[PDB]
Amino acid sequence: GSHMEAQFFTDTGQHRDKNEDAGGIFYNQTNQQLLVLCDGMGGHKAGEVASKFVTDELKSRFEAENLIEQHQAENWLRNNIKDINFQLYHYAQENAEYKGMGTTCVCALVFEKSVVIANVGDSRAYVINSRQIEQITSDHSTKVMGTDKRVSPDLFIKRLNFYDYLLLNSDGLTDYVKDNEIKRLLVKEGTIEDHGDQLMQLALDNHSKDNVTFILAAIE
Ligand SMILES: [Mg+2]
Ligand SMILES: [Mg+2]
Ligand SMILES: [Mg+2]
Repeated sequence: GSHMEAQFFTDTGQHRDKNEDAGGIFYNQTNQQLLVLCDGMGGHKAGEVASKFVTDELKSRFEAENLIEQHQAENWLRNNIKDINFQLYHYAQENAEYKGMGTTCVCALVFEKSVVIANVGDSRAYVINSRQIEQITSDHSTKVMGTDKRVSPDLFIKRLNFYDYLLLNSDGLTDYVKDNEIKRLLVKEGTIEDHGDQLMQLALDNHSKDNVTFILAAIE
């Protein structure tokens, strides 16, 4: 039943026709929480097919699980990301309008005092408090799911103590909003919707040329 107060935000942006970002907040049979964010691309403008494909697979597989304790989480994420990459790759190869499509994926399994994060691509995971903002993941840039039948995701475990927020985001945010801008926005008093709306408007005010998507989660 480990979960944070969290919300998913996305915007096509003022310089894009479609939204090829995807993601969500999902719950398994014991109401554990999984945060998922995907930045799609490629194919004949089929980026949204890839990002939604991975998001839907993670949701379906997670909702089918009973209990994933912290010591099982790295292997669960790693093996399921590998399997989803395999499925997406061959799906793309079997459809001429999809061939070449792929997507980033950053996702987080939530536990009591920790989070387990898997990452493929240049979407990001951050933890933030009043004095620092730490990018947990490392941009693979760009390796994405679905363009090869093999993938090697990075796995991270981060203790949530003494941090205030967990942030997952596509590059539409951090390509145009600096880390310190994000941290100083979050140090203010306000709800998740307060910070989420302000952070989206800030990305738009910086004239992001990309889809902008993020999950903001409050750490107790
Ligand atoms: Mg994209
Ligand atoms: Mg990028
Ligand atoms: Mg992007």
